[PDB]
Amino acid sequence: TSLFTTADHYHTPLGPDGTPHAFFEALRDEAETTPIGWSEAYGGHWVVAGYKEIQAVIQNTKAFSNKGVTFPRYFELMMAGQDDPVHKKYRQLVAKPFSPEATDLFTEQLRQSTNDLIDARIELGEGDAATWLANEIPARLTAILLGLPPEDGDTYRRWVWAITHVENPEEGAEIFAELVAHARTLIAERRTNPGNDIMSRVIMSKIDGESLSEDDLIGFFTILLLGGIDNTARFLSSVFWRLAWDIELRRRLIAHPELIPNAVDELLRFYGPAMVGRLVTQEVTVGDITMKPGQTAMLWFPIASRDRSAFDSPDNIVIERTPNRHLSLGHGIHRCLGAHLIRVEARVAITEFLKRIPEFSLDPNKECEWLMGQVAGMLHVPIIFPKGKRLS
Ligand code: HEM
Ligand SMILES: [Cl-]
Repeated sequence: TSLFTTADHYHTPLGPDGTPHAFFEALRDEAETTPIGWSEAYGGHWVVAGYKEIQAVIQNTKAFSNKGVTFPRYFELMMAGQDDPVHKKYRQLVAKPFSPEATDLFTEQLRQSTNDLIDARIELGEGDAATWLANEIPARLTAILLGLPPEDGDTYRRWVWAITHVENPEEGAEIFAELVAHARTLIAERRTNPGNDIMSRVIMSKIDGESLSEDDLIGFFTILLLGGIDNTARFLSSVFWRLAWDIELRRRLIAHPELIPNAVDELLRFYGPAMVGRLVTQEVTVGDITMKPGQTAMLWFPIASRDRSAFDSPDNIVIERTPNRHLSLGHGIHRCLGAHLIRVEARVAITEFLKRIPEFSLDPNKECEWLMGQVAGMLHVPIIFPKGKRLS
């Protein structure tokens, strides 16, 4: 028997600790023999698990297409769901607006908003770190980047959750219509009165004589919400969970805050939420396997992140690991636009949380829960801590 035959990113067996990592470790071991396997799930598809094999797929932009990023398919994501030439036109237009120098101007606002969120429950001595913090931080960050009051993020959070959970397509269309109406109002304001926020920057961007249309700008807003918020939330939730029980990791980050950036990269390797599809467009051989047009290949980044040929001691969080060429933020032409942003955001989140609440643990009377799928990680992380004080 092979673990590939029933591999299913929405149904990953969970271990006693609550995560899929025992299963991932077992699949990584099998991938040393069979780095690309056939799963019978979703009508049949390739599971690409070896690090070299994922790299070979993801570097191939001739035989694979990002029209297949979402799988199963039951609307185009700007850049993430597109191929060249349109992908490249959009990426060039947003490159400088979303540069590290530009997004770094928002760091101190992010730090303030993170402390404001912590204030909400610090006096209570309990909370769900995923619902209270991890889900809220990226949504408030989005609002901050757009020049809006941070609490406007609460609406973004609600939309993203609703869009991804409603069963009725008419209801889904109503929610998406709210989101689009907001984007149009924001765009009109930023066009008439440009500022220094990311939307103003994207509006003014011009490349080879051309600018983004209103539809393209709505698309950009949409991918910030639908491509950024859940990935970040699930990653941060997993990190908060790990810090709640891993007292040795925790004490080291408190004693050596200069190690937090390298630790963020190591936590990305270990808890990276994403698994992404590719549609096969031309016949192509990768290793021992020949893929055929119309098939789907799923890139199981978490397995590649544990490949012993790529990482020594892959099952350990070695916070000093460097370099760290993990695939959790992709690789090549679709590499995460948010890659710098989320590294800074995770540093701030960890730093402020451990500064405000250095003593905490998982709540023994409530359950954690791991969310499976293409964006995976802890969904509920109930913690307890000694009651503390609001900064405001
Ligand atoms: C921890 C949080 C995040 C993770 C793990 C993550 C992961 C990824 C991965 C793996 C890819 C490559 C997809 C592929 O190869 O098809 C990607 C692409 C992308 N991400 Fe992120 N992401 C995160 C946060 C964000 C945020 C906050 C933004 C907002 C800017 C963002 C925007 C994008 C966009 C626009 C792309 C497509 C880029 C392109 O196609 O050129 N992501 N992300
Ligand atoms: Cl910091």
